[PDB]
Amino acid sequence: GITGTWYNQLGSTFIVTAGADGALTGTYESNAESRYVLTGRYDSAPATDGSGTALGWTVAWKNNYRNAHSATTWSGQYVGGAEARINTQWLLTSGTTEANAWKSTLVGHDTFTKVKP
Amino acid sequence: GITGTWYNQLGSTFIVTAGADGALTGTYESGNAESRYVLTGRYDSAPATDGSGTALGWTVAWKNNYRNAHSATTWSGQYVGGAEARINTQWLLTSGTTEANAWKSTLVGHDTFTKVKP
Amino acid sequence: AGITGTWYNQLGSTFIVTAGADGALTGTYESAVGNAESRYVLTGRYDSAPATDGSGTALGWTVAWKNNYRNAHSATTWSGQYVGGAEARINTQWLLTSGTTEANAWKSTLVGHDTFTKVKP
Amino acid sequence: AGITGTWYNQLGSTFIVTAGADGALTGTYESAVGNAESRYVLTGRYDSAPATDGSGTALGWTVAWKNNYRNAHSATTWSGQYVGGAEARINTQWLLTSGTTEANAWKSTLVGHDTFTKVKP
Ligand SMILES: COC(=O)c1cc(C(=O)OC)cc(-c2cc3c(=O)[nH]ccc3o2)c1
Ligand SMILES: COC(=O)c1cc(C(=O)OC)cc(-c2cc3c(=O)[nH]ccc3o2)c1
Ligand SMILES: COC(=O)c1cc(C(=O)OC)cc(-c2cc3c(=O)[nH]ccc3o2)c1
Repeated sequence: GITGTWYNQLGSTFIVTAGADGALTGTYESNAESRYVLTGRYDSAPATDGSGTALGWTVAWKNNYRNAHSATTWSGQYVGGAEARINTQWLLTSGTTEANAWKSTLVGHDTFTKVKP
Repeated sequence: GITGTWYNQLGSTFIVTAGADGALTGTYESGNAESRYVLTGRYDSAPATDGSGTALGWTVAWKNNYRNAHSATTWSGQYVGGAEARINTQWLLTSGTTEANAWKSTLVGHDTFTKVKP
Repeated sequence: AGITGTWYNQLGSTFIVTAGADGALTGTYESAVGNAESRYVLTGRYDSAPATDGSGTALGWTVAWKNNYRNAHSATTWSGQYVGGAEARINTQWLLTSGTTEANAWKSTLVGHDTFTKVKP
Repeated sequence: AGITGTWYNQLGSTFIVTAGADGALTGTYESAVGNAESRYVLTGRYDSAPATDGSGTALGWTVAWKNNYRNAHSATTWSGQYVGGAEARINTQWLLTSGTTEANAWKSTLVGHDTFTKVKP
């Protein structure tokens, strides 16, 4: 149920393949200048008791056109059904000097759906 | 650089390779083979040249051939090179839960990695 | 209109707060989840002179999960901002830390996000 | 309780607190220099009847970054636990939320961690 195209609440798109070995691979777009590689992992044998499927992935914000010197990790769970969702919290760390490291990391949350909001 | 064997402050072992394409690959051990897990992630392969660190992140899903915790951790942070290289991170650990239990699904913390055991 | 009032989060918890002229938040919190029963004391702070450029009003508060009925040996802090409008809202992210031994400290802190409205969802 | 007194974090900040019998935390948060323009009110809560099994004491507090001299339109909450002894510590994680427009709310909140000791670093 994970493989395919997902859309967050703020206009980003997330195209992922969930491989048989637990791999997540794909592209994240916040135009080619805005598309970035993503990789991660998911539980390939989740429980069948109503619990979600744990997963996570990373995007480093560098491509052939731009580089923000930063990276976001999303940690969350996939929930299947008629209104399937991937519910996540995220951390976005920028490369900083030591003096600025205290303010290097933003935190937030993203909800992804199989239909554009 | 990033490629190498790292240890967090609690003794976990992080064996990583940073590839030319921005890929992180390797294994994470939270001393036995039953405790070794696949990791994948990404890093900035062209960092700034002003003294700033190198941003990165990776994920471990806590399933291997021997155990399955139905959970996954992501680490987000930066590599700081120099005399004692370090990777400073903050992490999120999400378990698969029912909807009624989702409010308590995610733990948060911080790990610092060096090339020497604690 | 303003922060003072009774708010409900997406799970039905009840947040009764007064925003004082000196920047103080005081009131009570009743949790719809966890090892909790009845009302708990909260205190916190808010920006009593927010920017005039359309930005929200920053704030934060703490509940220690001890009252006359129960003690969970834990505390939650909510950090967020109030956003005025036709449907006023307080958007927060929270940290819930339990008292633990050192060996268990790595798993002492849960994290999440709560959104509050003056209308109970 | 062991919490009342002056604490110092890893980056020079100084945390001056009174732990009341009812679970109240009150005091002042300032820089290493301690000039008036760096001092802010703090309020929070702690578990006034912690467990007796060697666990820490859960607590939290908030500072809104407004005083009589400046206003950054933001607030920080620290969530953590106090651990007593000859090397007493308060180990925390924190969230710093700035007031923003809706378009910028995704980048409103920083996260980090502070460790406080009874002696200057
Ligand atoms: C223009 O470069 C980008 O596309 C870009 C750049 C940065 C950055 O830190 O640069 C200052 C951050 C993001 C970003 C997206 C995103 C998301 O969708 N959910 C979670 C966080 C998040 O962060 C995207
Ligand atoms: C036997 O299962 C494990 O080895 C295992 C299981 C879980 C789990 O949450 O299972 C529900 C979590 C970890 C783990 C390690 C680790 C770390 O080193 N830094 C950051 C967090 C973290 O989480 C390891
Ligand atoms: C004179 O103003 C200050 O000294 C000052 C101002 C701000 C501010 O305006 O934030 C927008 C923030 C801090 C501060 C300290 C601190 C800390 O110790 N741990 C966690 C974060 C943190 O933030 C100090």
